[PDB]
Amino acid sequence: NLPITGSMDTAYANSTQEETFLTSTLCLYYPTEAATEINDNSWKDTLSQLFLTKGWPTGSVYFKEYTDIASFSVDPQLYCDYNVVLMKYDATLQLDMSELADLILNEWLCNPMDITLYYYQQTDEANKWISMGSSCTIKVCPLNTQTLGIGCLTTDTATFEEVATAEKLVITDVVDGVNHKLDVTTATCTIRNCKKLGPRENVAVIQVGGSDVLDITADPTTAPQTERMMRINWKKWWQVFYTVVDYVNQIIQAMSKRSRSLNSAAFYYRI
Amino acid sequence: NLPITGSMDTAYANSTQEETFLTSTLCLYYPTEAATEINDNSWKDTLSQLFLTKGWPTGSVYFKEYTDIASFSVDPQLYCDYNVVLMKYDATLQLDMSELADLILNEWLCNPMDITLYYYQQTDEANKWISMGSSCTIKVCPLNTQTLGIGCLTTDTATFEEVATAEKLVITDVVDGVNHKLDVTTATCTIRNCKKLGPRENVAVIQVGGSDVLDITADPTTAPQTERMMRINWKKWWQVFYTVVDYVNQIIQAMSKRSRSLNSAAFYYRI
Amino acid sequence: QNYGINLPITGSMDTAYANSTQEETFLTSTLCLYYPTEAATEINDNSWKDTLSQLFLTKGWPTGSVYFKEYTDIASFSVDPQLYCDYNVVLMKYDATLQLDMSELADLILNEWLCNPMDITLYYYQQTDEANKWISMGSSCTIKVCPLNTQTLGIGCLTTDTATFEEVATAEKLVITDVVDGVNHKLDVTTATCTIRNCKKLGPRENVAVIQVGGSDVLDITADPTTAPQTERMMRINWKKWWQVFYTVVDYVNQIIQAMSKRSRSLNSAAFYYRI
Amino acid sequence: QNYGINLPITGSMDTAYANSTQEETFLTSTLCLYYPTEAATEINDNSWKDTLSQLFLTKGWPTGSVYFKEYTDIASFSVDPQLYCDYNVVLMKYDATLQLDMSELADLILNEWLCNPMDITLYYYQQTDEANKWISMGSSCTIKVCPLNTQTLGIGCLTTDTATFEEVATAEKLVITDVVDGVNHKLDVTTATCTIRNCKKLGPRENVAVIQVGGSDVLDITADPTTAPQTERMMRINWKKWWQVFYTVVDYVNQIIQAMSKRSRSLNSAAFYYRI
Ligand SMILES: *[C@@H]1O[C@H](CO)[C@@H](O)[C@H](O)[C@H]1NC(C)=O
Ligand SMILES: *[C@@H]1O[C@H](CO)[C@@H](O)[C@H](O)[C@H]1NC(C)=O
Ligand SMILES: *[C@@H]1O[C@H](CO)[C@@H](O)[C@H](O)[C@H]1NC(C)=O
Ligand SMILES: *[C@@H]1O[C@H](CO)[C@@H](O)[C@H](O)[C@H]1NC(C)=O
Ligand SMILES: [Ca+2]
Ligand SMILES: [Ca+2]
Ligand SMILES: [Ca+2]
Ligand SMILES: [Ca+2]
Ligand SMILES: [Ca+2]
Ligand SMILES: [Ca+2]
Ligand SMILES: [Ca+2]
Ligand SMILES: [Ca+2]
Ligand SMILES: [Ca+2]
Ligand SMILES: [Ca+2]
Ligand SMILES: [Ca+2]
Ligand SMILES: [Ca+2]
Ligand SMILES: [Ca+2]
Ligand SMILES: [Ca+2]
Ligand SMILES: [Ca+2]
Ligand SMILES: [Ca+2]
Repeated sequence: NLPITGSMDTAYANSTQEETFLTSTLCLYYPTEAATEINDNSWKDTLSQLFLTKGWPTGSVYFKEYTDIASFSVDPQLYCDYNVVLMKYDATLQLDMSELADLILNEWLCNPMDITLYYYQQTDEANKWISMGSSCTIKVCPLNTQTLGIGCLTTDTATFEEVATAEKLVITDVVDGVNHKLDVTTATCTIRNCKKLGPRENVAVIQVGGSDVLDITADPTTAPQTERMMRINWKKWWQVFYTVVDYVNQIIQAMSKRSRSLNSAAFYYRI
Repeated sequence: NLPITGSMDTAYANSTQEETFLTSTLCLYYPTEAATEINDNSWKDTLSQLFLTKGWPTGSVYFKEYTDIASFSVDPQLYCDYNVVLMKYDATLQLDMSELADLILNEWLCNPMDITLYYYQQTDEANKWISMGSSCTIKVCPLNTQTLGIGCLTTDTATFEEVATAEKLVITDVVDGVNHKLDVTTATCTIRNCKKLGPRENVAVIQVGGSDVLDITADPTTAPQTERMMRINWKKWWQVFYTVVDYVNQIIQAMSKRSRSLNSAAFYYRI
Repeated sequence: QNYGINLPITGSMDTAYANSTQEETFLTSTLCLYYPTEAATEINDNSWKDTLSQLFLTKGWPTGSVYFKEYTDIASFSVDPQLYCDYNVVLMKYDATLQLDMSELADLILNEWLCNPMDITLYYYQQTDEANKWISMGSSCTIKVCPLNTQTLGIGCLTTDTATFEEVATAEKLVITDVVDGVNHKLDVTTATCTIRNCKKLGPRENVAVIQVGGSDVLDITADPTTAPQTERMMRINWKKWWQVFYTVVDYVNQIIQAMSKRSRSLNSAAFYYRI
Repeated sequence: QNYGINLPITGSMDTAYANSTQEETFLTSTLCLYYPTEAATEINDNSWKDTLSQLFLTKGWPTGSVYFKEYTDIASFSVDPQLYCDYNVVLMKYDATLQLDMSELADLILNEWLCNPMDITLYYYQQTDEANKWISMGSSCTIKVCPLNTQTLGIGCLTTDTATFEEVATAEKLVITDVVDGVNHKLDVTTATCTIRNCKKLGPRENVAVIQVGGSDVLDITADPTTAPQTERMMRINWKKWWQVFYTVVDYVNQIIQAMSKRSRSLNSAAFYYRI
């Protein structure tokens, strides 16, 4: 990172939309019920040809399927340069979907949390505990300077306070500056101490149906809808995919290249 | 592609090896027999830890396994920024080793061929026909200027001249300027008309045991033996992997980034 | 010398060349020929060494300067090879199945080494630099290594269970183990059957020339995968009979020793310098 | 850096004296004690080596720097001794019946020897100068010699008949033969149980000291009758208990090392002269 000096009289360059469409890849994540309703084995080819009409080279649009929001929330691996997640809306899962967005619309720096030997705390409002697995049931016992527990006994987990049960993904936020003993099913869950660095610009979430319920910020005073959080009413999935294809330029305009240099181990679908 | 003007007094920068390892990744391709002899369920983990001692961050080194040279030759996909292929030497598979090395050490620009409709010819010395699949059998019938076979009958394919039998990968080089009718088992193998653009500088091949027998150029008058074609003597595979880990600095020094802009969206690892 | 080793030597680029010292070199030097037992078997003669001495005399050597050290095979000769003469010419026989052993022997005798004892039963060992290796030789040498970590715990192997260690050498007369540098390794070796030393490669030998009889260029005297230097002291010939090989060696001894340099023979005959 | 050349070194007669290097020498060097088995039996303590190491530590030697090597007796030790430490001290018990054997042992280890092979079958051998000797080692060395004349016929001997050869060694573990220089000799040696080498005495071996435990001064490391030099590395002590001997060795180790110098042939400056 170096200072960048620019002249306000500089001329705008031509549109780079065609070049980025040519040199980038698009990943679409949709629920399995979409494929079920569409009921066509060649719909991937059809959408690829339509995207080609929109400018994307054949083979650069990758279609990925997930069973549901809860299943997809277990270590979501976003591959392409541009990722669009068609997330079905369920009034009962408002938190979970929000968490999923909170997981994929932001960059997270995470380190392992070996709870069974160590005591942990959250240093600042950017710190959270992200737990992912088949079943994440997390109980918390706040502690104090004398190392005793408040309304909890370290020797009896039954007295721990319940913050998660049977979760595929959950973001736990506790009071900062306080040590907590943790009890999570390590067999079916992995908990990580994470810091949200900032927005993840290459991931857009399109909520299919419902209303604006997403809250990607733990602060109760903010519920910001960024340009990467779209929301479309629906009755047929074919119309949903047609509107995704037709307004692909608008969707990618709302997104930007990831720009982060990572330390992780994930594959990517790039050109 | 613009001219670059440089001064012969510009100060050398510091070593980029540390940041290169922290920002790049290493795919190591080994045969199945290597894992069989190692006889450990966690040799990947210890090799990754040793690589970390050598500088690479955890999860950056990828370990891919192939049954043998023939099977690996069937459309090999190279994922990491730096690819090292440990190829065992067999005195009876020199041409197959050479063809694999040619395919993965050079950059190729390929287009499909329709052998059942049109006749084909090779324009210049860089033009070849690469056929790969489960079983490639290619027979050729050179035609004269009256589109009539020479020493072959266009109607009868039994008179055709056999250039490949049951191969999994074969690079066919015929006389340039002559139209050839091709009889290829398209049901089990695909043939593509390709041009050699240049070297793939991100792929190194380490020949385990044997002699210098590789020939990555069809010209009889050249056997280059470039700096990306190493050879070692061995008795045990653990020694081979320890040598690869210890001298990974030299291996990566012998390689450079791919530098080619691709029109194809494939699966890669990139940190 | 020592007190003037770090002193410059200045030469003028017009100093007249001295005459040939080849004749005076042969009259004050000793030549050692190392050949396999099968060479003597195929020759099938008892006075052949005397005839070779007389032929070398025809080539300018005094009687008493050429010596012939027979060795059974490469593997046995690889156990503490001893270099006796001013000039050593080792006739190695090529076998496709013993490429690594040939390379290890050439590495041992074509280079200077500085070795120290390794009491592998008490301490763990590292390899500090790319010039550091572990050279082990004996009747039979099986080496098992367990890399440790910063906490001194084995990686991929239990520090207490040798069965989990990693095999890098099985029943070796000679083996040069190269491990990842900077990592502590617990070792277990058949100490009864072989000795293992921590060795450092100082540089070439310059008085040992290895002639490979038959085969292709397969020797690799450097552990670095991206280098296979073919120095002027590692020669290769094609053969159908051993008398022709010996006649070639005698007739081109001028060329063979022009490719070697005197002053490199150590007081000891060992292929390595040793410090305890 | 300039290894093959002897460059003069100039020094001013008034520069300074650097500080004592004894402490650093003891910290970065290794000491080896060679003693007879009967010493160990008389001491009759299992942990005595540990006690001696502790006592040396009191004198500034880091633990593990001092080594103790056992040898059965003078004759057995004389068979190809291998002194590998930086500093070597050999406690040699005096036997009035083994005066020449002790002299030969000391001459072998207190001097520097450059040895070439000898093939008694092929060649007849001369000794060129006063520094040329024939050193033979083995389980049993029996050397008989027939001096020839200018016509290659024996003098007081027949080359074909070894029974007439003049015996100069019988069942020796080590023997240094000195014969008349400039005379070709035919040698009969028990090659099965003995190897003979044509050796040149280059000079003193600085880093080897011999402490004679017992009788008067009898060692003669010089083949010349007119001189029997007693160098500062040839110590002599009167004894009644081996514990007393070892305590004397430990207490005066400063003086013992002061009487010795780093082996000139074993440090980098010796590179491309003979060894390292
Ligand atoms: C930009 O668009 C204009 C308008 O057609 C065209 O003339 C020009 O070549 C394009 N490229 C650049 C680099 O300005
Ligand atoms: C480069 O290395 C030098 C010396 O190793 C050091 O002073 C300097 O800070 C390093 N970084 C840069 C950017 O020059
Ligand atoms: C060197 O060779 C030349 C010509 O063969 C001869 O005249 C001369 O005496 C020789 N010796 C020396 C010391 O130059
Ligand atoms: C040498 O000895 C003197 C006097 O004891 C001391 O002051 C000095 O630090 C020592 N070291 C050097 C390098 O002179
Ligand atoms: Ca949840
Ligand atoms: Ca409670
Ligand atoms: Ca908090
Ligand atoms: Ca909020
Ligand atoms: Ca093939
Ligand atoms: Ca035909
Ligand atoms: Ca062609
Ligand atoms: Ca070629
Ligand atoms: Ca070997
Ligand atoms: Ca293991
Ligand atoms: Ca190493
Ligand atoms: Ca090499
Ligand atoms: Ca007689
Ligand atoms: Ca004797
Ligand atoms: Ca004499
Ligand atoms: Ca004397």
